[PDB]
Amino acid sequence: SLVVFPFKHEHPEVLLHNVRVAAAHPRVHEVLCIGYERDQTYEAVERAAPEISRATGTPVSVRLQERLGTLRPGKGDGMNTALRYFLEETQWERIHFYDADITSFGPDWITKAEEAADFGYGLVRHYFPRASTDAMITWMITRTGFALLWPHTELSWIEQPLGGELLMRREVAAMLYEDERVRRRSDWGIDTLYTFVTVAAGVSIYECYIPEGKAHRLYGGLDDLRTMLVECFAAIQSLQHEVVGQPAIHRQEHPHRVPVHIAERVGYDVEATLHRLMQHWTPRQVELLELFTTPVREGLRTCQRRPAFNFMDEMAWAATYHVLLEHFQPGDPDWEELLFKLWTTRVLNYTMTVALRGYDYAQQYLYRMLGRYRYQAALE
Ligand SMILES: Nc1nc2c(ncn2[C@@H]2O[C@H](COP(=O)(O)OP(=O)(O)O)[C@@H](O)[C@H]2O)c(=O)[nH]1
Ligand SMILES: [Cl-]
Ligand SMILES: [Mg+2]
Repeated sequence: SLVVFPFKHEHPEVLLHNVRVAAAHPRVHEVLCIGYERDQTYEAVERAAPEISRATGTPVSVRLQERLGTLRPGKGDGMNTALRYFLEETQWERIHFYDADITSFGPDWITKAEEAADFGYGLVRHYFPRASTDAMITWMITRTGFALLWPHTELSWIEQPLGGELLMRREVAAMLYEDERVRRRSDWGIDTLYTFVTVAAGVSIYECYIPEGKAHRLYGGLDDLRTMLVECFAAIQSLQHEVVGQPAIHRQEHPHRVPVHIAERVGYDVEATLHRLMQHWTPRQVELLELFTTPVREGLRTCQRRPAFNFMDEMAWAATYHVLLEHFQPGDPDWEELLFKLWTTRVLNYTMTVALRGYDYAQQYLYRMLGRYRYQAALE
């Protein structure tokens, strides 16, 4: 099988460790790195490569991402080109993707995915314990959108639909390559597209639980996620009219108790986030708010003078979400900035009224939120 590591600016020592772990595994036929550009990281990998190819007997290739879609060129081009390499230049049955910056990686990850495919699954996704203030795009954008748009489907039940640790069978890789909406999705929206399309195609899905957890970057304010946010939301919005034709077998390994060191992390700088909410305003943003419900309109306007976010509760976010589905314009800086601030207030509301009540309370809240959104969407 093919194990792929997409990379951009990673410390190279860490990546090559994972490549070496992957190269040593008995069920791996070939490791492949797919890079952003020929940079400091890329060269270091190209050099270290054929040494590991012979020390383990497994072919390790480096290659550059090919421009395959119509959007900012990012992770999506990277994964879509690995898809092309996999399908056009190898005969392997299965392809793994793992993020290049994992520090807790080991052979079990590959073993567990492989064995679940043996069992008959077409797609295996890995999922991880997360802190209560992590994954706010996952929860407030992707899972929320899936739930409001396709409440009867398996979409909103996928644990980590932005997750880049997965395994596909060859015909799943092929079905996704042949898909226009997917090929197009060159930016951060790629994971959303893989998730939506594998589910809508009735691929059978298993989710393995990785107790180690995954290690996330040091955080400032939420603005470190602004681009991801805009792109993840545009992906959902671009699918809003699609129909999901058929059901899917979907099963998930029972999760362990969250490790204490993961429960006890804080995901982002609150002070910086509150500050950033008062910046980058334009009169056009003020006027664009006229499209939103009165409490959201006056709440966000208040942020010009002091931080406000009590108003952005669950119902207010659902109403806000529908307005954005209809009126948000990808690439319009004022829409991107409003999206970003609206979401910030949602994250802050959740953090102070829910996460602050404790880990268990927050988990329970997030699943119940999805359930209320689904029930509401099915009513309309
Ligand atoms: N080829 C390619 N890989 C990327 C790009 N952007 C991110 N990656 C890789 O995709 C993975 C996720 O990136 P990262 O910044 O760690 O995102 P996060 O883990 O979701 O916070 C890492 O393995 C990155 O090296 C890109 O534009 N092209
Ligand atoms: Cl996320
Ligand atoms: Mg990461």
